[PDB]
Amino acid sequence: SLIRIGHGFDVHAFGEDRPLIIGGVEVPYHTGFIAHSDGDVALHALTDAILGAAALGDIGKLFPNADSRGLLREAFRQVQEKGYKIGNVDITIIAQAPKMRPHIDAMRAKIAEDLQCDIEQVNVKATTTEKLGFTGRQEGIACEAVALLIRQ
Amino acid sequence: SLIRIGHGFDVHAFGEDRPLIIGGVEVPYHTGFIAHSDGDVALHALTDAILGAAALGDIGKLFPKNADSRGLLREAFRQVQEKGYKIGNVDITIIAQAPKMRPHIDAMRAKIAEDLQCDIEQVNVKATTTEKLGFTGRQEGIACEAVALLIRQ
Amino acid sequence: SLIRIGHGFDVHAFGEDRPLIIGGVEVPYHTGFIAHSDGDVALHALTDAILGAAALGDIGKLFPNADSRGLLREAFRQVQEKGYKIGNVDITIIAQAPKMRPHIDAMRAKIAEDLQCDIEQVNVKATTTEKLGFTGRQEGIACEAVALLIRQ
Repeated sequence: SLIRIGHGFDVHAFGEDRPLIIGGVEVPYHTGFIAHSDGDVALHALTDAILGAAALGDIGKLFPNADSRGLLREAFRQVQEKGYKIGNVDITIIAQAPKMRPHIDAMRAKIAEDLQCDIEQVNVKATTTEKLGFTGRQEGIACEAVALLIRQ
Repeated sequence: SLIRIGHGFDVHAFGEDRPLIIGGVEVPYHTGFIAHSDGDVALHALTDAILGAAALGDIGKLFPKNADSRGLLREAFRQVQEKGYKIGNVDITIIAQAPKMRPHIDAMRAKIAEDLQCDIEQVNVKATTTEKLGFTGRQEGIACEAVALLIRQ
Repeated sequence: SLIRIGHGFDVHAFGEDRPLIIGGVEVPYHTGFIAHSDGDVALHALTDAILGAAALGDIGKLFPNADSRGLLREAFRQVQEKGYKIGNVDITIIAQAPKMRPHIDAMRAKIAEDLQCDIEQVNVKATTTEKLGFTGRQEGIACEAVALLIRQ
């Protein structure tokens, strides 16, 4: 095949840290889900979609790790090894947040830079669940992504 | 490109409008989320998928009215064609805790086919449920997901 | 059309059975959502995406059923009739579960069998919502699917 389709969905649950004094020593205390990444839901979903289209599994098969751009580049390199380049990708951030549009083009530029394609092959959008569900109650954010790969 | 893929997702939270008498004056009172559209979740998601495939952003850039979602849809298509694209095909998945909609599906398909100037055979619409789970399952609103494939005409 | 795109989304709410004695008679008692299938969200989502790409509606139009592979093969038969073959498929299982990777390849093989394609054209990945939402609270599981059909 010379054309592949892929999809990704990722969630980041909010969590917080606070200092505690126990036994005369200060220890950090984490509340909520324990993160093993910067929580970049947009890049994680995109990574899964690109790996997915090439049938390379998912983010959980890259480094058998925190910075998502590093994972994203690793996924693109693996898709290159198989002979693919980016046709185009589309990202949909699902978050109960207002202004993120001012940063949208900055996100596109970096993604384009990491996928070695033009910024015009990258689309990013943000929408809300209108106060509904876990994103609506602001317990976390999610993201959905689709990717089209083309044979080089 | 010669072929582009796009994705859209949208949610409509239920709200209610009731008349009230305050200060001797009749006034409208809105309960729930304040909509700024007709709440057409299927057309909103579809509109975002087509703009997304062409890298035109999202529905929130079509008109810097919104009461009618078919207008926004046509406007998105107008812009997509301006970049040289026509519809390859689209598939829409309505997510709602509801039953009978099939009688209405084909009618939806025709309207969409018309606004995208394509054949109905290029437009698919389906409805599924979350089996009573989540916000759609608890009947607090509805959602919709959509994917689109654009081609150079 | 030479290329077709499709999307699928399915959810399976948990339900358990309980034997009871009523009127001196043993009768099974069901708790929760009454299932009408094997609850396979992966094959159901996939089925919807394959039919959806060919504009054949959804899985609820196949046999006017306790085995999702039967339904999947039937779905492929109908798309096959319209002159389509599988380009590639990508499945994203959403569940608050861990060890599923050991079973993912086995799933890919079964899917590759019912779609009469190579396993290289089938991708299955699994992710969680980080304890959030209905899947995060373990009330059920969900699945997202996309499919690319090509004129055979």
